[PDB]
Amino acid sequence: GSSGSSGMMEDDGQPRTLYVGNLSRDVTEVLILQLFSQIGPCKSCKMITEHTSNDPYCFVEFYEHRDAAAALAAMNGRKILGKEVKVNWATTPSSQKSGPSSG
Repeated sequence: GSSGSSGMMEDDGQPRTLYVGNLSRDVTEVLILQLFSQIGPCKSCKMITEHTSNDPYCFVEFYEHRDAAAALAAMNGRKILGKEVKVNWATTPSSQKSGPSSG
């Protein structure tokens, strides 16, 4: 019911996966884990280079949300190998409940 009141937040499942894009052809799975490791523990990293047209991309999963968020912002548009890498929250359709906002 569209109204103006204090928002609410329920416990569903904090995100622990981030999408890394704009990675240099020199960047590797081990390299990423090294930089991200400095911030927090990395559960697993999968570098995908299926798309050649555009720069490659890799996924970084952390043990906790605090680490993923910290590494995400720290790595978010960070300079690596002379190439700025973009890091954002890897969203998934898994979730059923959907309710965007309006601006």
